[PDB]
Amino acid sequence: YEHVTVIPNTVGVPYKTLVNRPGYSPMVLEMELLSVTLEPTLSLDYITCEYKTVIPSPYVKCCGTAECKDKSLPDYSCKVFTGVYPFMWGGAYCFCDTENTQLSEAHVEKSESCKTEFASAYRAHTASASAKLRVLYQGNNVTVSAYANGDHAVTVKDAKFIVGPMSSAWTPFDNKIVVYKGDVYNMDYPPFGAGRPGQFGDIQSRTPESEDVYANTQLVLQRPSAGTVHVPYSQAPSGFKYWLKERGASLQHTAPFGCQIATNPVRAMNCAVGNMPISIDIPDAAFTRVVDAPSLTDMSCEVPACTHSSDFGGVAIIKYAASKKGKCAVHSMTNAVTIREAEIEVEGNSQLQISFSTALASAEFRVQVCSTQVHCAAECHPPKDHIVNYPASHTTLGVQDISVTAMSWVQKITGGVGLVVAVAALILIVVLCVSFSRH
Amino acid sequence: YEHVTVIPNTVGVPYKTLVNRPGYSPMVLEMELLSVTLEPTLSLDYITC
Ligand SMILES: *[C@H]1O[C@H](CO[C@@H]2O[C@@H](C)[C@@H](O)[C@@H](O)[C@@H]2O)[C@@H](O[C@@H]2O[C@H](CO)[C@@H](O[C@@H]3O[C@H](CO)[C@@H](O)[C@H](O)[C@@H]3O)[C@H](O)[C@H]2NC(C)=O)[C@H](O)[C@H]1NC(C)=O
Repeated sequence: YEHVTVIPNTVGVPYKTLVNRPGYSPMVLEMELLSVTLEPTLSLDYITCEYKTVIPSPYVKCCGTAECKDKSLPDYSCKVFTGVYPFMWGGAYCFCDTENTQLSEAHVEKSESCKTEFASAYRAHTASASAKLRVLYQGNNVTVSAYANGDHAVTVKDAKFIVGPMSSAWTPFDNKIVVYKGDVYNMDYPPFGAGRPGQFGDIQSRTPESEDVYANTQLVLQRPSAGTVHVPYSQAPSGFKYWLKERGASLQHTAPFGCQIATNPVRAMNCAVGNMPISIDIPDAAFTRVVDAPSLTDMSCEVPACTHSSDFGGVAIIKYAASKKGKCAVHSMTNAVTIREAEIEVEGNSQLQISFSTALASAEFRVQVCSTQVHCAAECHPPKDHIVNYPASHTTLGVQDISVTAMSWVQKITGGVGLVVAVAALILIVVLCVSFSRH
Repeated sequence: YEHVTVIPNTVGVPYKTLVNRPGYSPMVLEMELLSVTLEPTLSLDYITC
């Protein structure tokens, strides 16, 4: 028997689905998502890291003039400064006083740290969805790990589980992401080869080990101070270091829908988005015939207490007369009320206790136990606590669900006015009919 | 659960208050004043003898 149901993509919240195969006793499966992972396919555009500026010992050409040469190094700059009169600890370096030039050159290289400290600029593509589901089957809860793509069926305990596709293609990751370590950021990083000084991407390489380096640091060489051999320059500070200080919050802290973000691989986990279709192939051996199953009669329901606490704050006691010893599935006939127990044991004439959770001030629901339905009703109180550390076990209330006492007041007032109108309408109709008749 | 009730200041007479907390069986507490003391703050003016 192939059973197809849809559950919310909320993780850590169990949902009950009723399996109804005609001729067989109803069965209830409890399914809970333990983990949902969206893993984007990534393509690396480039690596951003701190740059180092390399400045070879300056060449001082004494009693003559130096010349520049053009090199292909990533951000090479070279200039000749005339009129230099450098001194060393032991005195003047050059014999000539004015016929002396200094050849200063510099270039930018990726630092030695770029193999460890770097940020990777990735392009994100359609994610592969995966999920871990806990299913309570035949009284035994089995963990199923499968891809949420409507394919890649996984069979456990001779039952085939197909999960997905996801009802939503939403992902916390944009087309362009940057990964530093455990922190993933959504930013429109610049094109490769088009980085800007002082900003993220000022120095770029395709891979950490690549020798192909782009750099735009505005490395302008300046004239040395008199009497010295130092090589001054004006260069924008690494945009990587600036970025590290100005990163802001990562997606782990900013993502919508409570998504958890992790790296290695990049993952979005437990996003409360949309829902997940599930199809279960249940073997015939898993079903008990209606004639073989216990049958209940003379059922009645009472509710000693109810609080709409969102934590199974209601308890119902149901009296029954069982035809024989055995087990019965239990299912709520309304979304308004969620019952914690999926199955109970029934023995002769006795009573069963089940817990339930509802948002309703007045709990009006029907409970089906192995094909026999009993109507339950209760007045539910509000909780005293304002805040809890767990998601509601029940669904939303809606406008259609109002307390019985309030409903009575609404009908009394509505009927009161409606009756006055009906009377006034009748009076006018009678007068019009009489006025019409007379001529 | 905070329960607020009021009893007479009469001493030696037990009073019963019902603590009705929905979801739990009703609890009844019996309270009796054994002693009530009003101790005035005094400032000595003088001694007569
Ligand atoms: C199969 O397992 C599920 C889930 O239980 C979780 O996973 C297990 C492998 C263990 O690691 C558990 O520790 C873990 O919670 C069972 O459902 C859950 O069972 C636990 C108890 O094992 C319930 O928690 C208890 O709740 C009572 C309430 O009064 C507390 O007093 C206890 O201290 C404890 O917290 C938990 O509520 C329940 N889940 C739900 C939604 O009710 C499941 O019963 C089990 N099935 C079988 C056949 O083993």
